[PDB]
Amino acid sequence: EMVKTIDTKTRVVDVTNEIAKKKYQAIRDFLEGEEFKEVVIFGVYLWGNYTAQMLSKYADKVYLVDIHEFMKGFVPNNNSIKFLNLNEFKLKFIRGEVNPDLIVDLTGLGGIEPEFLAKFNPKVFIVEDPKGVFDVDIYEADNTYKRTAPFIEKAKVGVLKTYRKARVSKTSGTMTLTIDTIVDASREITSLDGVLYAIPNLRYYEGILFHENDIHKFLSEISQPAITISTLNDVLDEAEEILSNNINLIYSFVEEL
Amino acid sequence: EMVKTIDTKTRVVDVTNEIAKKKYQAIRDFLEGEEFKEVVIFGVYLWGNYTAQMLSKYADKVYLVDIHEFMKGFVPNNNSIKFLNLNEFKLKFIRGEVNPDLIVDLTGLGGIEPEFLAKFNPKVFIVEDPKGVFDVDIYEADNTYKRTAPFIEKAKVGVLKTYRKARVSKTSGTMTLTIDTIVDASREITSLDGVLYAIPNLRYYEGILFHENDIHKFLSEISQPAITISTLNDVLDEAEEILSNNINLIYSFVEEL
Ligand SMILES: C[S@@+](CC[C@H](N)C(=O)[O-])C[C@H]1O[C@@H](n2cnc3c(N)ncnc32)[C@H](O)[C@@H]1O
Ligand SMILES: C[S@@+](CC[C@H](N)C(=O)[O-])C[C@H]1O[C@@H](n2cnc3c(N)ncnc32)[C@H](O)[C@@H]1O
Repeated sequence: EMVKTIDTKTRVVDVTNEIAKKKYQAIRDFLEGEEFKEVVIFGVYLWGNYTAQMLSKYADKVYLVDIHEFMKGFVPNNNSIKFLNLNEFKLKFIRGEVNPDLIVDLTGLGGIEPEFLAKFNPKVFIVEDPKGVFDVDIYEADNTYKRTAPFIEKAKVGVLKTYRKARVSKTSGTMTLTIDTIVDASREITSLDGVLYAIPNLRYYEGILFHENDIHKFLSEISQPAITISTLNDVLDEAEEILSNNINLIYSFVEEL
Repeated sequence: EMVKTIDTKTRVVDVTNEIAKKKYQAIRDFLEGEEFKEVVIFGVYLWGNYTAQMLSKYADKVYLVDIHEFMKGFVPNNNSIKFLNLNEFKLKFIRGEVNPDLIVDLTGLGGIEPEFLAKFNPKVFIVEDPKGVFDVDIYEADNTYKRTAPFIEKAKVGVLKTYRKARVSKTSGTMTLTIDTIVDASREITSLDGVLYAIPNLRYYEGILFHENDIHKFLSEISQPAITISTLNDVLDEAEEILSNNINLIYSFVEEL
């Protein structure tokens, strides 16, 4: 065998997990261990469940809310965490059964409405900025700072921003950042001695999830090795190093307003 | 909704076809319309069949030879081309039933042996140089000019070289160039206004072929749209233009020895 085949040990989901950890780490630095009575998180995809699981140790009650009911499949069936679809959450709110002191909005572009958010009175409000590199259309579609507006000078307000250092990503979306990370890594790996080519093992996940509601297929596909390499040399370690370096190019922080 | 999903009309196979056409055009310019009694082409993947069908108009007999029998699946039922595995071809040689005046070697790295080639006496010999940008391991593994050595100054000898302008590719392989073209295109498409991300729809085709022998799955996978785009705006025309521009970076020519 002169030509070999090497799959990275790092999977697509490992990349998404690492990015999710950086994002929550930014939140943890922002909150500084403050405890809450009731947390509401909007948006399960893609790192809403992780956020809920982590904040649950600092909160008596945690609600994870999504406009799509099928997203419940991503929420395991026991913990301080309660999943609700948006309509269920609105109903309980009207009944005065929820009154969160921490609200986290992860819905991004075309997500939750400022009008709805304005009905609440949290101690702390965090919204994830979906924007990435400068882009006229994306900037126009974004209304992040209209979501923060009702809480300014009334609550502790933070805007979560995630970017790639000296690299281009169009959004701060976990999967988008994952895609760009893996694609970039495949290009750098290609340059390694003896490598013939490197394939980024990505699929169109939002068609699978939001148009077929097939979570298990989604989970199966992201469990694939991030990159498959055709090479004359064992470059596995070097490939893992490139993936790790690209992951660490990702920088997440919370801007306080 | 706000976010759209757009597939390119160009499929993966369309890219490979374009590259195959550029490669053959270089061969056709080299051959200058010379006609032959018997053509032997080594290596069907990925553009051996196309070469065979085109040369069939200029030859009384065309043999397409591969070390792998399952490669026969790439040779359609509606042509004059004759497939032989290497052992069958060798057997015909021993019986004195083959004596090609044109030999085309497309096997690339670790391919056909110079010793075996030296057994023949063609009028014209063409070898595809598998190399791309300089790579110490690939350069060492290549023995293109030891394959030409027995035919120098006795026959018309050409070395087919295929490269990417202002880009790095490690080999001249049709699929390799296809992979690099589509990945590069997806990155450039990503930069367009309103585009959120772009996925290159590539698979690990050599696992499907050499280790599942599933040509139908391969053909099915390459018939997929080259790139899937998540975007706020309809950028289909611009995406096809970018894909076309990247394809046109590929340049093929035959160096006469
Ligand atoms: C586009 S994803 C955002 C991804 C996330 N910001 C990240 O970086 O990984 C939006 C998620 O929030 C949910 N969502 C969208 N609109 C919502 C709304 N109005 N209220 C609650 N959830 C919503 C969607 O179902 C989807 O799961
Ligand atoms: C790596 S591919 C070459 C791809 C081609 N040069 C291109 O650019 O598309 C090699 C092909 O030649 C065949 N092959 C490899 N060794 C061979 C040999 N010794 N004799 C005949 N065919 C061979 C393989 O089955 C495979 O189909």
